[PDB]
Amino acid sequence: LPSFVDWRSKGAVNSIKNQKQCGSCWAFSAVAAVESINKIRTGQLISLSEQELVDCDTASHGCNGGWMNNAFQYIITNGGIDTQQNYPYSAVQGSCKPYRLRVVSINGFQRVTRNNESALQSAVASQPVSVTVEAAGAPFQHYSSGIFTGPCGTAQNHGVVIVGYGTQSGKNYWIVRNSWGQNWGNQGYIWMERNVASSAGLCGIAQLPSYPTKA
Repeated sequence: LPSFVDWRSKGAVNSIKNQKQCGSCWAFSAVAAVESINKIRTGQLISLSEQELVDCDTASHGCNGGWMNNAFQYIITNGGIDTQQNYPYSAVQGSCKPYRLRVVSINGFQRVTRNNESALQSAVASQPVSVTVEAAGAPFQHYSSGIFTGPCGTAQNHGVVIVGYGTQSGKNYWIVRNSWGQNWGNQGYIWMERNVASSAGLCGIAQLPSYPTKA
């Protein structure tokens, strides 16, 4: 099991995006994970449409929230998802485009053992993983750089993606991709302490991990 993993260095992670004024974190987290597994399996990194999920996943709640697993289920049932180029992000729920295309598809999704950072590390070593984090706190929102150590709660009020992990001067960390643009955190990313005392993980990051599968 690698001691260091960073999917960004393997060309499997897209440029940072911005969800803006829409409660679509669930869609951004799910899409990022899908974009990555597609690259890992097919060799091509394609930017996919978060907007399609906001408009077409009727099991989710548009800009009022949703869940990454709902998103994976939609992509599977729909037979795929369109590109960002053909179905651009508008940050508001609109009509689900009737003639959208199914460019990238997935075969299913796996739910990682809950509240177990070791199990989560194993999953991240294979591909980026979608997770929830408590991100309403001042410490988290004003994060600029370095390894974030809290404080924060465990509410599942935000969805992000873990794109790597490692250790720096004795401190274990997770590399987390946020969807608040490049002007937030460290060029859009946040390094969060890993292997903390609480089984739920820092800010509850280990509570509900899942990732898409593609044979």
